[PDB]
Amino acid sequence: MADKELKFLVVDDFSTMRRIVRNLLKELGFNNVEEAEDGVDALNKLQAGGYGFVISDWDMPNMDGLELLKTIRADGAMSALPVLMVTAYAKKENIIAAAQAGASGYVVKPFTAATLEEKLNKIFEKLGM
Ligand SMILES: [Mn+2]
Repeated sequence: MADKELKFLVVDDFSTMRRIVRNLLKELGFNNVEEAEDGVDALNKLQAGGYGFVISDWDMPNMDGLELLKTIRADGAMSALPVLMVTAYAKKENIIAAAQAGASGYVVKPFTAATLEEKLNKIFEKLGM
């Protein structure tokens, strides 16, 4: 995947968390990044079009990560959009629920740039990108 201009949507209800992920993406060479504060805000941005990757926190108010993921997967236009779920604590049940709903990957924060880069690269490879 050589498109460093792949457009990311970073979804988290904590501004600091969104800024962390944006800064790690910047470090890796991904500068085309937008932010959303919950699942509905995210869906509104996604319908504007152009997005290539979603990094979403699991626990958000109003519409959480799992529901956002399900909505994306049920959307004809965005059904195959890569979605990487972020959580503070890995739980078997959550990982399985996310997988059943079509998550592309799942990562525990806090994470480093190297860790994020590995998650991304493994998803690109899994998806044939
Ligand atoms: Mn949260």
